Amino acid sequence: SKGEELFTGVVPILVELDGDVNGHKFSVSGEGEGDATYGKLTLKFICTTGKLPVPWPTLVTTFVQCFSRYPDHMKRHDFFKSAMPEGYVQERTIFFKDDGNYKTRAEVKFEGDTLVNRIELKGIDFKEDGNILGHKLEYNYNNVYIMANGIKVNFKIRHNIEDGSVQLADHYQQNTPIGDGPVLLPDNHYLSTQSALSKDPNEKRDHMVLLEFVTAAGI
Repeated sequence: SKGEELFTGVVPILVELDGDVNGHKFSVSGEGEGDATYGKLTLKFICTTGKLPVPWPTLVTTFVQCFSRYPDHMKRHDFFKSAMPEGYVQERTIFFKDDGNYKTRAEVKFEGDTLVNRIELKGIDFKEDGNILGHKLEYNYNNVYIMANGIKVNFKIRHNIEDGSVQLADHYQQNTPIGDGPVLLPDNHYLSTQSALSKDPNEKRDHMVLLEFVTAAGI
């Protein structure tokens, strides 16, 4: 694919999000780089408006699956890179069990040699004293199913609650190409991810450091 050659080396990434959750408005800027040869992402996000009004882990999936490692034998199934450089639209609803939902709209595309993820997030029906607005989620993280001029993606995330329980986040996702060029429509398969969240000990702003590795599988 067209797109694939754009990802054979290290690519700079920018993430810009504007959010409103139950009327709590916020913005986040992220920077880092991706190396799809290793399925590797390294990013730092900063809440530029002050304190983030939701837990950082709940925004990880919102904050560039074009950096997934597709094994050679699965190359023909990589939608994400095939849409580049003109990019794709990514929309989700994320349903937090017994709490509210996020709806997101994003565009991911190249701006010059940099891969950019621009997002608008809207959250409604959260509980004031629930796990999200009450900041009861641990600062940690624990398959992503893809089907077929775009893709549909579905998966569950389990966020750890500070009492030892879990807060389920059911994800429903759709992606479509922004340009006219042909894209690769995949056979059913999944992505296997692992994420690690940390803090920069010299950073005083509200922030998250994210290290992720993602590999496509299932074929």
